[PDB]
Amino acid sequence: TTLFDPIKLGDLQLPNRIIMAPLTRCRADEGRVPNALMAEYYVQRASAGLILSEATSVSPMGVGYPDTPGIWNDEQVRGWNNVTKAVHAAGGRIFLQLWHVGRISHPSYLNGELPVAPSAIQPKGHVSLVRPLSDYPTPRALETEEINDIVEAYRSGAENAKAAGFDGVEIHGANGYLLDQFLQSSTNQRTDRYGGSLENRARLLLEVTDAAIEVWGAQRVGVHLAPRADAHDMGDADRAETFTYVARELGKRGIAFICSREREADDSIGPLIKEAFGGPYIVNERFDKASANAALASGKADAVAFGVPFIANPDLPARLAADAPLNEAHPETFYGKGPVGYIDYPRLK
Ligand SMILES: Cc1cc2nc3c(=O)[nH]c(=O)nc-3n(C[C@H](O)[C@H](O)[C@H](O)COP(=O)(O)O)c2cc1C
Ligand SMILES: Cc1c([N+](=O)[O-])cc([N+](=O)[O-])cc1[N+](=O)[O-]
Repeated sequence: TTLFDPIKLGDLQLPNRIIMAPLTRCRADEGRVPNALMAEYYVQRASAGLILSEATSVSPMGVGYPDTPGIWNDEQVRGWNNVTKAVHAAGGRIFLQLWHVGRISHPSYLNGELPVAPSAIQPKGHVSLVRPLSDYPTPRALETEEINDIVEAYRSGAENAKAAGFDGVEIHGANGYLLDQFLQSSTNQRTDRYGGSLENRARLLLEVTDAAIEVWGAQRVGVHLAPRADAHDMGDADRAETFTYVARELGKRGIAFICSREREADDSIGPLIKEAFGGPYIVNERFDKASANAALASGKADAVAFGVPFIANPDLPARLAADAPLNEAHPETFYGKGPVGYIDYPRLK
């Protein structure tokens, strides 16, 4: 098996195993509405076996960055429908990544309200993008009832993604955002049904997954994880146990795939997660053609997602096939505004 062999995820046939990683780019129209510029960008990248969209918030309280899209209202649905129709016409496939940032936010995005979290524990560091440099606030710990409200926002978001014509949804369970905050012991000190045991810590992620399953069928739902707990001030007392429990429970549900941001190192727990899960495993983080092909050949992965190389190379799959040079990425325009550093990276000539 190589990167260029087709794979099925659930009942969706992909033409290759080169996956476009979910990538926040901050190019939405005011009101967090997907636009034609975004449609152009995704169309350019439609040769990907599957596109995982930029993280897309399921509610106004789940945003923490400027100009990132939502999926909670009809205006946003209409904007996304233009994106998915264009991707499909270009021969591509796309899942919407469902997001809630939890504590990783700032009151300026929330009309002065505090970000919400399982527990009132301030994340270290400064809010990205916000200027002047600001610390994160201490978040407000959610009431039990409010957590059910959040599950409903994910359910509605999943319904809205289906109306918008996506091929599936991926649950953002990674990178220190809301679901990951509940999952890990350092950030969750709750004593209701949503904290205080592994079963309880994983509960929110699984309730959101089950809601998505009702809308989509599990074989059109994926989950994103960050098992090294290395972004946004995370930390868990037994991550081998935590993430394999999640993997087992997701596998019981027959979900389409797990995609983990976890570069290869001796402490990679990906193999434990893959085995517990039993379904297609998508590795990610610092992979190149050679190491991706090596992981496929060794059975450590079923597909490989590429982030930065897809930012800079719309025709990444053709470039990989040809062992062609790759465009250099410009991190100064990963975020920010407009077409420069977004739709102006060239295709092979
Ligand atoms: C600019 C940028 C935006 C990203 N946005 C997201 C995101 O919205 N959701 C997510 O799960 N990961 C996001 N990531 C992480 C990437 O999906 C990926 O895990 C990371 O870039 C490592 O893979 P790579 O070495 O192939 O780039 C982002 C990364 C970058 C650089
Ligand atoms: C490293 C990282 C993030 N971070 O700053 O800790 C955040 C991401 N995100 O989803 O916004 C993604 C990241 N990543 O995969 O490299």
